[PDB]
Amino acid sequence: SMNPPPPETSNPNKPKRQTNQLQYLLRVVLKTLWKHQFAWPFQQPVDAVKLNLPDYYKIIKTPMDMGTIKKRLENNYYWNAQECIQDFNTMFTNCYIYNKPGDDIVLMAEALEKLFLQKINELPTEE
Ligand SMILES: Cc1[nH]c(-c2cc(N)ccc2Cl)c2c1C(=O)CC=CC2
Repeated sequence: SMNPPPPETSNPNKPKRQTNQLQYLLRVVLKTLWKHQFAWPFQQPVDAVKLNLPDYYKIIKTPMDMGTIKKRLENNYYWNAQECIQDFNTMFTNCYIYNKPGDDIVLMAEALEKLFLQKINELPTEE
């Protein structure tokens, strides 16, 4: 029923790069999803204590959220864009795994994911 420590957003021994694809993931994908009307449940880790969801982290073992993604992009945490894409996809998957189908929270995840796929469809060419 307690909250776990959040996902790591800084690892100085982890090699990093500043690429046009990673810049796109911040300037376009993260910003588009962040300003969305349905973004707010995904802007920070699930607070299982205040939400009284004691089984959330019993079930969700790779928690992920756009607050964590944002910090990772700002801290230049990633080596490539696929890592960051995987974080987004894990956050959507967590929501679909934990919640019942037809829940409003699932509809919010779906709306954000639709936009996500639209932006990733036009990921720029490297270099
Ligand atoms: C992704 C998510 N965000 C949130 C959420 C997270 C914070 N921190 C605040 C308010 C909400 Cl709705 C939830 C969820 C769930 O999946 C579980 C159902 C409701 C809680």
